[PDB]
Amino acid sequence: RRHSVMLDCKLWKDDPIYFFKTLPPYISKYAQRADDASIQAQIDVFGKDDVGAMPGALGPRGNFAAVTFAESFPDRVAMLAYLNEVLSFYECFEKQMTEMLDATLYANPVPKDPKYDNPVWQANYKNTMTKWPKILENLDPKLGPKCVKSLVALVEGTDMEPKMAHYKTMKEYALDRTNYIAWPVACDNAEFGSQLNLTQDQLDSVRDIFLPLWTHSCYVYDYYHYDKEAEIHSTYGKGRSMINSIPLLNRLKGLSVEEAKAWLKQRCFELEKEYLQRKEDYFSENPVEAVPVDLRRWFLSQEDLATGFAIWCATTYHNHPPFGEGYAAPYEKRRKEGALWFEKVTESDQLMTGGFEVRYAN
Repeated sequence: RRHSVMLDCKLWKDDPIYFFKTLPPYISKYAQRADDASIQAQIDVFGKDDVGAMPGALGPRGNFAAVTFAESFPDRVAMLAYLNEVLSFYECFEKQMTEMLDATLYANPVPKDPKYDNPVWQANYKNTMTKWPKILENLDPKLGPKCVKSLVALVEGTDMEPKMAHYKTMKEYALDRTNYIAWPVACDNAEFGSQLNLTQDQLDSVRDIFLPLWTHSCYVYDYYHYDKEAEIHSTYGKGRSMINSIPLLNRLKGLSVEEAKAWLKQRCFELEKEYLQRKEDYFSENPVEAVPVDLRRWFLSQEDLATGFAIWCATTYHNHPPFGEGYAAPYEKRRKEGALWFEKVTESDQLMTGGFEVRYAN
């Protein structure tokens, strides 16, 4: 039973851009805290006069964290919005993050936009990547470290670029792509936000139920991020193979880009149906009234992750115009409402002026 979340407003029902037919997206009651924490992250990296230099988690139909971790406690929803805003800057500060996690990058570095070789932004990123893990591990000493070790395990993970020309099935592609978009971290975040007490055995017991939803999320990300990935690969370097299901679908099935997008959309409808089948089989073998409460909450968290990511990918400034500039209007509207932000990430030991909220407003 949901304790911190509501159904998104019919900004999704029968909308063709939304790749679910049954599952509804949900949003935190504390979405404003999510957006405030994202603004704070933006200032902590770029500075208050360059908010939106790179688009992160914000979106017209809800913050990434506000919809994907909709059932999280308010402090934790702010924490997750901040950290995911900072992680959206990976493709600009890869080196600074590998150095700040003290992790060796065995994959070749992703293409870097030259407009982000700003040493003051790289230093700010290093300071931010020092601060947020201590605040995270202090909010939850048990689940907090899980996220950073999963982040380190992803940074030292397999490289997908040499594999793109050799995948023989979309299934293998997707099983690598989940890691590329850091869904281990997304699921650690979901467990952290709802403060769930789950054993490794329980998570393992339902990993196969949830696999279709993770595959769904990779396909929907590919669908809506292809255009920016194609503009990145058409300008700074083709010596890198594009990591996306769409070129692979061209190679394996002879599909144009439009036909590949249609394939992805229908595949995610099928994947919703498949997850629903697997879930009903699980809950008939283990009836819902006798399943531990935290496992039922975990089902809620996974459905939130999938539906929120789907509605976010179709609308967010991370994949659609006006990209970073879409940050300017909400920012100014929270500035006029009197919300106060730290100008430097070193100014305070806390995430935000109000701790996890903001001061002088809401």
